[PDB]
Amino acid sequence: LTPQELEAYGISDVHDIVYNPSYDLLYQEELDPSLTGYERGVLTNLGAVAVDTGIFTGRSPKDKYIVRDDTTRDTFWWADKGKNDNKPLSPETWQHLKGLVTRQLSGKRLFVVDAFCGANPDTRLSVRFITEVAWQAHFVKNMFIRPSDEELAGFKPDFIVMNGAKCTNPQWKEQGLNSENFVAFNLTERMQLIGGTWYGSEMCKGMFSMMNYLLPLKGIASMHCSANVGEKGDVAVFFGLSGTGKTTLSTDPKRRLIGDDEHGWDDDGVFNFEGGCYAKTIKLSKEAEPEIYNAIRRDALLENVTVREDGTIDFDDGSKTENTRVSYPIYHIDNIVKPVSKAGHATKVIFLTADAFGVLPPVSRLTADQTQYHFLSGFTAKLEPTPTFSACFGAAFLSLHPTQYAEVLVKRMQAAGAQAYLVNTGWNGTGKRISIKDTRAIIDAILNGSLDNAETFTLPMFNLAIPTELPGVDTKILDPRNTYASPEQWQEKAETLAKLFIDNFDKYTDTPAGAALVAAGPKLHHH
Ligand SMILES: Nc1ncnc2c1ncn2[C@@H]1O[C@H](COP(=O)(O)OP(=O)(O)OP(=O)(O)O)[C@@H](O)[C@H]1O
Ligand SMILES: [Mg+2]
Ligand SMILES: [Mn+2]
Ligand SMILES: [Xe]
Repeated sequence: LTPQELEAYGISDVHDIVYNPSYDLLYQEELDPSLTGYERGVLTNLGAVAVDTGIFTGRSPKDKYIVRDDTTRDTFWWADKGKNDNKPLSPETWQHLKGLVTRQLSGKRLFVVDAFCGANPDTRLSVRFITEVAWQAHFVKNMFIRPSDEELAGFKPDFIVMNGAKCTNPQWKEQGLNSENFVAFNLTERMQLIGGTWYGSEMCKGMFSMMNYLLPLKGIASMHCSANVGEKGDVAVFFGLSGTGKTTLSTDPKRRLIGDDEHGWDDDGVFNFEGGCYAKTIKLSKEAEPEIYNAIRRDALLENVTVREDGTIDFDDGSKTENTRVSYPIYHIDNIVKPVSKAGHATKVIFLTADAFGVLPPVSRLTADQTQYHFLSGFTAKLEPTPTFSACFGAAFLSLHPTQYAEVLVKRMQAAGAQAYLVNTGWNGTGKRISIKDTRAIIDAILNGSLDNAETFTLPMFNLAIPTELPGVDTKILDPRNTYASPEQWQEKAETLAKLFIDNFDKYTDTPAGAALVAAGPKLHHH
């Protein structure tokens, strides 16, 4: 608000302050014909501005650091103490990084965006974002919850995010850091600092990481999931790692969207942390994903897409990155929950995975113990298939130990009588990905209760119950062995994958409860 207020954060000599920039002002800022470099936007024929995020086209987990002090020492899940990105940082080194950012933002025109993280007043964070790049302010205006005029009048930040993308750290070698870039958090000062990377989602996932610290410590599940609700009031959540289908599949014309990536689950039900959605656009098909496509219009913000001279978008071009994205406020989707993005208790819990090994079934109904086993496992794979095991389908954002997320999620699911399903949105023996059309039909059958009491057969080794039939889907692909020339091709790959699961899960077996969950995992006692 005032330059004296900004000085309290360490930022000096600010000549122009743009508080709560409007969408109209951000549009004209991005398209200012005198901008240079990665600040510049271009207007597409869809009416949305597109930007280039620079050398970073994704988050940088290797540059993530958390100050280790008496607030975080005994509560945080530290990288140096299972695998995670919560690397410890000294208070002294933090002060050096803070000097870099605050000096970079001193003497600049700054955008200040006030917003909320969390749909519920009783648990939301009030966050103040400070940046010198208009499209970064636009990103957080889209992705966080935009306060009302009454809420702005009494706004009191709980957390400050200072984005110094244009600065770098010359001392990183002597400070033992990964690179000249940094994404750093201090829970004593309640601040996030960013240097070197311009990428906007460091701010979203920085605050998600903070919600992931606070909410489970007070009994509230904090979840990397999309969520929607049917006309009957039945709520579903969709967990999964990146590219597995949370945004694609939750944006469903038969359902009201609650949110697409970050939710809590408290005594009243499931609630969104965010005010927008962050869709993948590589090979985007208007026919397959019409709601996402039709959200790409003025006030959406396209990232890293190829824009031709005539202003048309080549959505198929990944030569800068396969991670092309668009952010938009959530009301760019027609059928959403409003005026607050929340609903009741989830009764369907769907774990999405993209299995590049071609082993897992398109749909399995999970036992209670299998639900815990596969939630802690957090599997997906990419094309030679390369596995990722990321606890809770989102280990990059966990600030507490994985079992603390599992414990509170189990409590919420048991109290609501929820049923869980494992859905392979990836590959089978055809070497092709299951179609969006078939996957949507599988989701329909989960959501309408088709599968809750359906007859099943059991997949060997993983011991997964698979429905014998499903409306709208070719029965043949329900059994993953059927898309190989022989069940023998499937067995070889299944044993490889089972061994990966078993090795990965070992770390959890030093508690009685974790040891007991081994029996719910894949079983392999030869080779
Ligand atoms: N059968 C399928 N189901 C879901 N998505 C599919 C399928 N086949 C291809 N896709 C594509 O896979 C990608 C799914 O990405 P999506 O944006 O839903 O990931 P996400 O789970 O939301 O990840 P993030 O957490 O990174 O946002 C999209 O590009 C989508 O078009
Ligand atoms: Mg998504
Ligand atoms: Mn995500
Ligand atoms: Xe779980």
